[PDB]
Amino acid sequence: GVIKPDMKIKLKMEGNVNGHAFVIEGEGEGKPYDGTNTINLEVKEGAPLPFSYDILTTAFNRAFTKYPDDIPNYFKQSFPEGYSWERTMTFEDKGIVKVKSDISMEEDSFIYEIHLKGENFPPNGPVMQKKTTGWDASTERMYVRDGVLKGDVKHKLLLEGGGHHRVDFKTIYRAKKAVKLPDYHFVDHRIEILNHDKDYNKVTVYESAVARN
Ligand SMILES: [Cl-]
Ligand SMILES: [Zn+2]
Ligand SMILES: [Zn+2]
Ligand SMILES: [Zn+2]
Repeated sequence: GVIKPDMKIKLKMEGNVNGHAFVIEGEGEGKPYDGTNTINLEVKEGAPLPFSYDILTTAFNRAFTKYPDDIPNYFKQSFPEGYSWERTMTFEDKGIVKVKSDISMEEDSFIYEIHLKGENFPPNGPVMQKKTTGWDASTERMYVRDGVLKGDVKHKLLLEGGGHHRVDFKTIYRAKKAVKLPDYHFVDHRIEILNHDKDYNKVTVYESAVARN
C-alpha cells in the first residue's frame, strides 16, 4: 500500500511558549506497522529553549501505531491525502498548550508541519524551570464523534524528585478524505527522550504505540 513498512519522517515545528518563539526541524524514521519511530530534532531558532522539552515531544503521527487487523486504521487509510490533528494539553495550574499539525506524504516519507502555542505556565513551575523528567506510559481512548476521530489521555508529567503533575490531552484527528471508521478502542503509548545535549538543542525522541480493543 502507500504506507510502507519503513517510512522516513521530516518535520518542522514553529512555536511560542510563554511568548518565547522557536523553530525546530526534525528528521527520523519508523516502522508504521510495528508502531515505532525515532526522530532527531535540532533547534534552529530560539535556542536555548527556556522551558521543558517534554511539552514538545508528543507534538513531534498516529500512522506509527501497531493495530490489530480487526480494528480499522483511521490514520493509515487516510494516505496518501493524509490527515491533520489539533490538540489541547491542559496542565493542573493554568498552563495550556494548543497544537495543530498537518501530516502529509511524499513517496516513502511523511512530512509534519507543526504549530504549537503554550501559554500561562507559572514562571516558577516545573515546565518553565525545566524540572520535568518525562512522561509516564499512557493509554489514549479513541472514539468517533462528529464523524472524526477523538482521542483523550490523562498523563503524568514526571518531575525531578519523583513526583508528577497531571496533564489532560484532548485531540481531534481529521482525515482529509472519507475512510472506514473504527469502533471505540485504545492506544497504549510510551515516549522517551533517548538522548539530548545539555540544553536540548539536539534531541532524539523514541515513541511506541499499540492499539487494542
Ligand atoms: Cl525518504
Ligand atoms: Zn495480521
Ligand atoms: Zn524517500
Ligand atoms: Zn529509556
